[PDB]
Amino acid sequence: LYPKLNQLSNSINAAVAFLLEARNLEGWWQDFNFPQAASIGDEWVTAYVGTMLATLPYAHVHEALMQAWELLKIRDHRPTGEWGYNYILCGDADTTGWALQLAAAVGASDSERAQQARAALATHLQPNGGIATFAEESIRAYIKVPDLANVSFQGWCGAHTCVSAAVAALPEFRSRLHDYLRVTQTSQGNWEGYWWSDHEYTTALTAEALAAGGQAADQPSIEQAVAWGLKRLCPQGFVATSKHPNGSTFATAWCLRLLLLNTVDAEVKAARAAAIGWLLEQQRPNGSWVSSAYLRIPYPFDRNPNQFPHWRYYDEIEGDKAFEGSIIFDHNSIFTTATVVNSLVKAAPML
Ligand SMILES: CC(C)=CCC/C(C)=C/CC/C(C)=C/CC/C(C)=C/Cc1cc(C(=O)O)cc(O)c1O
Repeated sequence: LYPKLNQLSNSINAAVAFLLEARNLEGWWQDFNFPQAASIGDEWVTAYVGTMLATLPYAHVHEALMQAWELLKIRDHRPTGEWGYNYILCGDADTTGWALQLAAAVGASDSERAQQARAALATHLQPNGGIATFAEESIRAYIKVPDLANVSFQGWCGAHTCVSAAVAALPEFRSRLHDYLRVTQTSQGNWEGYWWSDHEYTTALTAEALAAGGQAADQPSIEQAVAWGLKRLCPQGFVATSKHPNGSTFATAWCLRLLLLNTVDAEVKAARAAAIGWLLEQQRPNGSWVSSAYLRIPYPFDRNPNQFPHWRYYDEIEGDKAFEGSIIFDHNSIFTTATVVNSLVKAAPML
């Protein structure tokens, strides 16, 4: 089926063109907004989008990633050597983790800044063997809200499965985070993230990290995650959520990445074909995909955001509004598009 492969090419090329044109003056990828507060993310989004595009074999994409890495090196204002949501935010383990994946793609894992950043990641390792997003002193020093002045930050500064999964993509950390990632798997075979509504994100990344480890003992856990991924994907080739009952592009893209970890099962191959089919049909004329990268802001004290039923979408809230207990999305559609195009490139050869 050469027409379906040619459409994947045309779809991927349209998405890459959108992403390259979507960069700002300096050349940053920007997405998400905390209006009249944390403002727009760059360091994080650029680190993620750069890592997503690393799978492309194009020379002009690699040039964009080398510029992305140069822009990150210039962000050297934090004494830890970490990267944050944007300039004004303190360093976090997730951003730093994604920046180190981009570093590896541009052959800069051995660089001074990469070594300093990897060293800083080690401080975020918790007793239970997981990675915490924030150090309490850093995030408290930034936050200047009266309501959250002397509240607990053990939610934001506790070990997170979503961040631990992403950081475990780094070979230096995969072995240390292994045991934490194994015990945090649910009976249904999936994982649950802290900052993300869609479990497919954390499930795909954890399974990929375990797969990269190459340990036979982890294969049953991977196969149980794939089986869960197959249940989540409906016959029409999309992941249905409460928000998007006719399919989330973000969740489906990550589910498609999860299903690449089984390459023998005929039913899994058929599901991937269905997922590619739907994603191709959903792509907008400008090459982007409709924003569905839902980032939630738990209360600083909340360790269990998956047990928080009061989630509201920040932009739909009538009246004066706080970010705590609210969900924000990628308004530029750069985070979503980067996720989808990455999944389509990795999935194309397994048709
Ligand atoms: C971990 C990840 C998925 C990506 C790595 C990048 C991260 C850290 C993504 C998470 C989302 C968060 C919380 C990012 C920091 C920004 C912030 C502390 C937002 C809340 C807030 C701010 C302010 C304020 O700016 O003053 C006032 C608030 O009331 C308020 O809730």
